[PDB]
Amino acid sequence: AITMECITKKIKTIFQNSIQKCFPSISEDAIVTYANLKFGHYQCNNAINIYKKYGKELNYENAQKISEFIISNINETIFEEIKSSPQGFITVKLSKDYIETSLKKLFNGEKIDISININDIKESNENYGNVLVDFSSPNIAKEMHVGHLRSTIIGDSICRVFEFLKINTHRVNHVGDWGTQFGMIINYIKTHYPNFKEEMPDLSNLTSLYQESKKMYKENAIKLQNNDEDCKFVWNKLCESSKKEFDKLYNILDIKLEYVGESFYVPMLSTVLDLLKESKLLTNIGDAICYQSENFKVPLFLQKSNGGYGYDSTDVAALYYRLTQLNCNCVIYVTDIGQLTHFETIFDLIKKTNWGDKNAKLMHVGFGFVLVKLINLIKEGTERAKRDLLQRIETYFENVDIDQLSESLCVSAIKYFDLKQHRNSDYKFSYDNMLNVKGNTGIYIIYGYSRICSIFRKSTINVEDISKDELSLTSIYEINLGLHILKFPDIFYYILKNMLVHKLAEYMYDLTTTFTAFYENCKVLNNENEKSRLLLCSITKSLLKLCMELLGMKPIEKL
Repeated sequence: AITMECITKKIKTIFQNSIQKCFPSISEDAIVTYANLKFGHYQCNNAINIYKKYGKELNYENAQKISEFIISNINETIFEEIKSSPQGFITVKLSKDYIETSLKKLFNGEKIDISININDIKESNENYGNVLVDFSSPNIAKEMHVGHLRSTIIGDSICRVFEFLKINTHRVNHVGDWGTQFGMIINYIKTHYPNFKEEMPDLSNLTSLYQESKKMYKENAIKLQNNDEDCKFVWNKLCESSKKEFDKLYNILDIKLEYVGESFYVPMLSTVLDLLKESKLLTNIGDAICYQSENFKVPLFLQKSNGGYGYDSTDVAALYYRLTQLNCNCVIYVTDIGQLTHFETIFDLIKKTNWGDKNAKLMHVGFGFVLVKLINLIKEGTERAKRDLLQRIETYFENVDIDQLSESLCVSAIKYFDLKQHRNSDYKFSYDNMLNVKGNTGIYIIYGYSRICSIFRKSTINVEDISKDELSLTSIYEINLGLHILKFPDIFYYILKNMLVHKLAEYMYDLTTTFTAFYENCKVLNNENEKSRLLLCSITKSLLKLCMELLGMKPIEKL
């Protein structure tokens, strides 16, 4: 129940206090990064900026002297080493004892419990009481595409991150269930199936009938907007069918989220517009009522020339709802990078209202293009993974469902290969690249995990007979593994700030290689520190499992 310290913030504070002591009347926020591992663990560069700003003034000959003054005002036993540099940055190494003691905190009684209090990775002014993540966003009667998939994967990872941090997290799918098409389609369904109400036609081929309707050809749309019994009946049937189709995909991915479509906001739109009209933030462009930001050229269109609802009214209403009715403290929109401006323009409007928490953190999480049915794409992947797997086995598994295992491997692989990319970057969808057991792949990560479990299956010692105090980091590799493990909170600290989850994938990858370096170099020692090594293996396993799960992967123990 004792939670990991955030080391970057700890060290940042130590340097901040030394800087303040050195230069009492200075405004200089300490910044802490990682050092080159060959030379240190962490690093602070503020002496360089202090020298550039005030250097000639305070009669210092160079930046290094400033860094030496800063060092002279630091007194910490947790630093094994602290050193300046000719450029003037400062590097530190954590002591063996700090790392060992910190690692020993990871044991709740006798089992490993990795936990992180969000209070320790944020500023105390920052509130994460209620977080909402808006992601996936398919459209009824349209095929889900690879962009939807990416949004689904990213969004689910972010949610899992907040759920790990024990945050009240709203998983919200803003489905397009109130669009243009519903007229056309609804026409066809009764221009071709009169007995619609008593017996509905086949909805198994909705995406086809969709164009069909587009080809053949509007009273039905306005009649739907006026809550006619039959049109609503048909609409509801369409939405239900498409949602079943979407749900097959979602639970193949093991991702749950709540349908809250455009339709959901329709009965409050006039209220929202009324509010905006009373706020006097809107203007007239043509016969339309819009919001013109000072900071963005393209206005939000909120009311049309007809008097009908503008195509930007739904997004504004949804944020109104999330802020005032769900009391959201953070709202995250996971979408194509090209919608960025749009959402920034929305945030700019919402910040000018009195709606909900004025300090609400509004975030756009953009993603690039991936360069056709999702479920068959994944089943193709499954076939490939199974092929590679059986081919590997060729050189007990008769008691394993190879199909489920293959699908798990594929799904995990897809998720990792996507999340390891910078979200804002485009990338090449390739089964060859993503299923390569040798590459930087989800498959690789998985086999690393199963190897680490294999160690515990094959050892003659019960890991649960070992007390935490066996732990002794005697090699540079055990030190390095310990360090990397204790860096885990830094990942969350930065994710909360920029939502770049590839940093987590990276972290995870590094965990595996660091671990490997441990193994390869300690595998030839005698039994004297064996128990401590096993303990390190146990912690590493726990952490790898957790990392995998946070990214939506499923650890497999035996392979």
